[PDB]
Amino acid sequence: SRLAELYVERAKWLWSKGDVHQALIVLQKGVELCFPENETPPEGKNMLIHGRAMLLVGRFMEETANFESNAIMKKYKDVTACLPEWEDGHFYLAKYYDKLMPMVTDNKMEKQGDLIRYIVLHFGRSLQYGNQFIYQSMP
Amino acid sequence: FLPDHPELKKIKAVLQEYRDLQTTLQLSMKAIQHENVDVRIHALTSLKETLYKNQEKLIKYATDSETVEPIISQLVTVLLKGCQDANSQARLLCGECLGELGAIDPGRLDFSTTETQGKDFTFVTGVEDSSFAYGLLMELTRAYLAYADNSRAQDSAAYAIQELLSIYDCRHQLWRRFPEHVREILEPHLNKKPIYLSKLGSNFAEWSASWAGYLITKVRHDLASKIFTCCSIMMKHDFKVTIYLLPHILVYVLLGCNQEDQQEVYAEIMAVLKHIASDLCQLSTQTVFSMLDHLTQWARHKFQALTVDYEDYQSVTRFLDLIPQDTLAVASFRSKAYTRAVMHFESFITEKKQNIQEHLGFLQKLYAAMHEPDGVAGVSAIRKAEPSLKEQILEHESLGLLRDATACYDRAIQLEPDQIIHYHGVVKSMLGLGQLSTVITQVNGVHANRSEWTDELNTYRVEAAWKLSQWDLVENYLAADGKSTTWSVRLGQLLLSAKKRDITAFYDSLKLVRAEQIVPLSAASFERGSYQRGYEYIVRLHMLCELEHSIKPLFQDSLNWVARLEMTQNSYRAKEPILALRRALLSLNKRPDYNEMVGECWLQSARVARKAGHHQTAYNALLNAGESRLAELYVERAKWLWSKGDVHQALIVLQKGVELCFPTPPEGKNMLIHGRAMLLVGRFMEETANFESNAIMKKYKDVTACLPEWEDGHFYLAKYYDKLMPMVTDNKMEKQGDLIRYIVLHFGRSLQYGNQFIYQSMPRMLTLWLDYGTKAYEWEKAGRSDRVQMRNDLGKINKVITEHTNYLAPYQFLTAFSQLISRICHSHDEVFVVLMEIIAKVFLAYPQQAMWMMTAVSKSSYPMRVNRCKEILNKAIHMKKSLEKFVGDATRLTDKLLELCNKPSTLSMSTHFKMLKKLVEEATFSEILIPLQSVMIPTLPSILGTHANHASHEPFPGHWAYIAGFDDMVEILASLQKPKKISLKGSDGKFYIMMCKPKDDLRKDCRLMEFNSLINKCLRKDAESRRRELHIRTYAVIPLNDECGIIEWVNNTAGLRPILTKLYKEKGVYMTGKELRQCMLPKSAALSEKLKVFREFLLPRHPPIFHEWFLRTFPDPTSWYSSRSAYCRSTAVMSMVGYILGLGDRHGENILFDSLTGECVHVDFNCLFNKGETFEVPEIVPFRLTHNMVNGMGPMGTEGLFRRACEVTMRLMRDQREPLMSVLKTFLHDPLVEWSKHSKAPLVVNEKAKTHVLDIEQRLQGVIKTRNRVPLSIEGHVHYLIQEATDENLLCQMYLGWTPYM
Amino acid sequence: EHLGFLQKLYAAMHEPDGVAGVSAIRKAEPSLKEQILEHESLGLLRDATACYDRAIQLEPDQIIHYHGVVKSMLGLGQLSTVITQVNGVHANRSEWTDELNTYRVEAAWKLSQWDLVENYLAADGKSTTWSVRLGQLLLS
Ligand SMILES: Nc1ncnc2c1ncn2[C@@H]1O[C@H](COP(=O)(O)OP(=O)(O)OP(O)(O)=S)[C@@H](O)[C@H]1O
Repeated sequence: SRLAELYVERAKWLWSKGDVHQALIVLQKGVELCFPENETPPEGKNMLIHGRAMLLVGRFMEETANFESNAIMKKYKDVTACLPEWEDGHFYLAKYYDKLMPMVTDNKMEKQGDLIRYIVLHFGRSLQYGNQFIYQSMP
Repeated sequence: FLPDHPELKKIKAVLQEYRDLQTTLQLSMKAIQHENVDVRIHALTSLKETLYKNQEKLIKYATDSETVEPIISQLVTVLLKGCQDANSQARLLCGECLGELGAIDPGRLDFSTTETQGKDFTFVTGVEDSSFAYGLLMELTRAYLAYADNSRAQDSAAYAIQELLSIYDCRHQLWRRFPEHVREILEPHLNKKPIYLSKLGSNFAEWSASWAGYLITKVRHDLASKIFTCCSIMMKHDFKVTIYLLPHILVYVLLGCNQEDQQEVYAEIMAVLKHIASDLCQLSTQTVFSMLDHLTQWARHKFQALTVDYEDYQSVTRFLDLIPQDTLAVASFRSKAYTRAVMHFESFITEKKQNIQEHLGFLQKLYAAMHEPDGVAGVSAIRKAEPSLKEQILEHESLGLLRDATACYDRAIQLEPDQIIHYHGVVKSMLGLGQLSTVITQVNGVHANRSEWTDELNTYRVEAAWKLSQWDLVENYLAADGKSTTWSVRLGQLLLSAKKRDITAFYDSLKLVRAEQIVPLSAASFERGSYQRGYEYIVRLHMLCELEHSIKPLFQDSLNWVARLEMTQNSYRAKEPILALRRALLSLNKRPDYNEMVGECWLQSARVARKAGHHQTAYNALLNAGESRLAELYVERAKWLWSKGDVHQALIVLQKGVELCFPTPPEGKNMLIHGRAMLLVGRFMEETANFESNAIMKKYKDVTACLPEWEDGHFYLAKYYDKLMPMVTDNKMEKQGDLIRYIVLHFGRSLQYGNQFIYQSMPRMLTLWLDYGTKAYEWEKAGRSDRVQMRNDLGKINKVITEHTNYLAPYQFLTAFSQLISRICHSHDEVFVVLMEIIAKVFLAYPQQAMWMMTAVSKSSYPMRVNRCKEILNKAIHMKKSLEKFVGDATRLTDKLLELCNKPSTLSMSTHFKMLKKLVEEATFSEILIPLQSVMIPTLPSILGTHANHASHEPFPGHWAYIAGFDDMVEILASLQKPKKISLKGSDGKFYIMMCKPKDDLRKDCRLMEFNSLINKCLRKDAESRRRELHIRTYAVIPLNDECGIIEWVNNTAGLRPILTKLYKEKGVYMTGKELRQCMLPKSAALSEKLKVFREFLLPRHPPIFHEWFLRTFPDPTSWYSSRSAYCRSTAVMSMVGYILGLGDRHGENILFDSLTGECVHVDFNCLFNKGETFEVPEIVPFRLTHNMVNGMGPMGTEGLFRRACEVTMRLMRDQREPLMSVLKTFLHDPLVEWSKHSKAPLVVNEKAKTHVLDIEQRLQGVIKTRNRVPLSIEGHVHYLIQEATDENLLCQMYLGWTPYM
Repeated sequence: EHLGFLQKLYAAMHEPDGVAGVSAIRKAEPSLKEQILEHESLGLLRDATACYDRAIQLEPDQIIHYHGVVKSMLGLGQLSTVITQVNGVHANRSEWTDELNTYRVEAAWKLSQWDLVENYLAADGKSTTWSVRLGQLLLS
């Protein structure tokens, strides 16, 4: 595949390796493999793969000691954009939302809420998109 | 004149007119230098004998301190002057002597002092220069003189000799310039090219003769043409003369060029592109490049001036333009120019913008020539384009990861094979970690194929046979024999010779093996620091010398195989070779005990494997060897596996092994090993909540019981105790000292045995004791609980300290005791004051350490400290009448220093005050070595001897300078509160001006200096740091006054800001200081607006000149690459270490780069934890990264593989977390150091500084900390650090500071 | 005393978990062939390759011992490596050439080369050959 494809899977293998810096280098390489600046793919599966790479990047950001929450949200938005339908993009966004929700609360239940409502809507969309993350989303 | 004497009385008769083992060695070092090469060979034979005579004692001279022995340093000088002989035999004898010496760690070697490669430039414009005329005379001498002996050559030679005699008077200033002697007798006797190389030009000399006729016409000057005509007769007479003539002819061609000659120059480039004779043509192209460099030097002289010369420079530029640097790099790749080729490739990228991928394919070839540790893989990481599968296999080789993917390189060969050699590389992968079974299958596959590589595989099989130690394996070696042998295969042949029992005939074969080593040695000769690069090849030669000793035993100094391995610097690749050599030696021995020894050698290899990781490979190595089982040895193999993974699971297996080992009997080391296993269990206990800390303490007591004597067991127990004591308080504090005292007693026992690790731990333990004493004084003032009860614990601790002191060695305390003393002075005094008196006794032991302490005491009002100094002086008077007198002499020297500090182009302050000059003249003050950062550091106690290694070593060991006084007028650098620098003549007579600047504190710099180079000592120890082979510069400041700190100026120091100003001047681009003022930033600048304005101004302000600066720094293309490597050493991990501290923020003007190799320096980085950054503007990048500076370091790619390696080095520094923690605690601890910026405290502290120490621990963690919430990776952190320097916005946030457009 | 029966018992079980328990249970660590049985329970090819190499270094009297190293080559799954192992094996097994040839034939199935298939096809083995005999049917 011209797209990273199995090489993108190799970046997942790098995640299996567990070295974030190597994984980050792989993530940049994967974006490059679809294009130096790849557009979301016209093929739905290729676009979904690009979204999956964005989800992997969000996991990498969570691994990173320093990450931008807005940047993670933008990657999540891009994943949602590649497939509104795909369960994985919504599920990754829901996981990002939960981390965002603890920060939004800032240790206060009252502070959390508008963000929580957006997260709940994303969780419902993710459950509709796929049942595989749906059981976790339902709890 | 002095020579080794057969008869002692004849030497004695010479000796009385001329006027213990080390002195003999000093005579030997003079002996090693030889007036006559034949005389040197006799000396070399004597030197090899002297080393043998030294025997174990020579090893004892070699080992005594962790710091390399000075006597070894004379020996190290002997190695520099050792096997470098034009005669092969002379070099071989020197090499044999080096083998008896064995291989010093490159990190261990301290000889960076010698000027070595650096020298005043040889190049001169020529013809006007006497040396160019001397060079023509040198060309006339030797082969032209041999040509003069031939009659046909002689008529041309005589005409040239007569022309040379007409050109230059034989006399007598010219005669004084001339070597004369036999040459003077010769002087009296004297009184764009297709045709070139191809066809008639043939092997260079014919081409040169055709070129010379064109050149004489081409040169504008009649005199240059006349010189060319004289050269042309000489060029016909000698091919070597023609080559010398061609560089001069090229300079004449540069001075005047015909348009046809310019086409001929293009033709010569085409001939170089078209290019034995081809190697000579490649050498001729290199000579043409060298002539171009000489032309560039002439162009630089033209550039230095301010017309026609500029037009000539433009014509040279046009010739350079006609040449294509990328084509030259491709020719250079054929040339195997390597770093010189890389510089041409870098020039091509500079010359014309290129696709990064297009540059990358050439770069990948360049990386292979470089043999860089990153190699192709570092280039690949820089590359944005995914590697070709063959390129990826090359990248895997560049990684040299080995292990997994060795098969993958074979798999690419499986998909298609174009090279038998590529298959052979797969076969090397098949050998993997020395696997015999894989080799046997490979050998059968190799046999079915017919290839030169298949024969090489048979040679590899012979190496496997050497591992086998099998007579049948020797028969396979015989099958290899009668076929060309690789040098490793030749080593296998030497093993075959051991089976042969050839003896002296085998030794002659060994001499042939030595000759192959000599070819490596010819590769070894090079610019300074080449020896560290060639040290591994030298180690293979050292292994051959050990094999020769083994051969002598078979035919039948201490030469322990283990001792030789310890002396050698240790690297994971180096260890694997050393283990193979040790295995071979065990294999050669037929002893059953030798077979048990071979298993022990495999175990030693396993310890090397633990250093090399590759734990599965190491387990494979244990399987490959095994037998001679040791319960501790099996446990150690399990422990290395445990460290890689499942350490607790391995520990449970280790406990079962311990049960097998012990039902009793210590059994020597094995009982100590059982204690070590208990220490590993204690680490496991810390790891597991189920493991009980009190139980672990009981285990620690048991480990102490197994060996009372071992320092390590006590030290480990003390470290466990210290963690336990903090845990027992659980932040309770309050009562703590009695528990701390039990931990201190374990630390003291560990200190009494002594350890290299122990000395760092002991300083931390002493610091903890000092903190406890301060706490007790505070408690007594508080009245909290019982002041007396706290005092009683403190008194018991003081009594323990006195007992510890008797065990303690002042040399063993070394630098740490002095650093502790500035922190040590306290208002409470009393028992702490008594501890200070013990510190004073250590101060008495080294005068220089006391002198440094005195200067700090002088700056402080130190009314209590001066009284303590007076008590120390009374102790010094008790120690010697002279010791008290020396302190008075030191005080007088300090007063002279104070006058220099006041500093009321070059100013004659010494002329201005008679007393300061008189004091310098007076010998009454004790002679003082000029302060050095190295001089300040104490010589390390030897790792090999736990106790008294420091005592045998100088507590600090260096040649000691005696002040010669200072010149009456010394030029002083001018600045507000400017430091004034004057140089005292050295006992050596080298003089360095040292300048003390108001608003600069020498003591604060000294505390930074003391932390500095702790890593450098660690780097010499680290294999990776040795692979970097990069020194870390240490600033030295010795000014007693707090207000002014005086540091001798570094030679070749360049301000980064000053260099940038010079670069702007070289560009001729002009930016007004007022124009920079004209650019305006709102204090509340929009972050986007400020960055956008900054970027536009920056791009115009600083097109990068860094690459040009690097080219100026080294003339050689290879030399420039070495300077680039020095730049890679510069900043990088050292910049990262400052970033991890968070303290520095050095001004770009403050930063200094050495002129010869460019080395990064940080000056007056007062801010700690970015206190300065917090003030005013704050800069995100940990280390300033000017874009132009980054581009010059980058060459083709700004990002540095060496910089990535530096981040790994920083991770190694993180690995020594405890040493770093002790240093951080010390910086806060010293009274002279200010945690938060001594009349106030005759006997600073920052709450933020304590938080900063927690931040430093966070830096060791590598956790971002700044990011909200939040998982730390050192490699990711290094990438983040590169990103922080990279961002324009981070530059926008910074105000002033580097203030650099690029 | 029970362990010797147990090692046989573990083999009958053909269960890794039972084998792992036996290894923990034994007072003395398994070595050589006993270590090799432990390696099969461990399931790690690199350890197995080392174990096979160590066993070969002590002695090389077993075609099966060579076969276990070949199994490690199968774990490597590199066609060039598998061929290299096969060539070495054919010379080494003068008594039983091609005993691991069927293993090589499975490698040939991995090779997916008809000519590679032909060399295996030329070889004749009185064995079921497991999947590889099916591969021989695949070969035409
Ligand atoms: N080897 C050296 N030669 C000359 N000046 C030096 C050297 N090392 C440090 N300096 C400092 O250079 C200063 C002269 O001004 P610059 O070269 O612009 O640097 P600076 O920023 O003032 O340097 P500091 O004082 O070290 S922050 C003096 O204040 C010196 O302290």
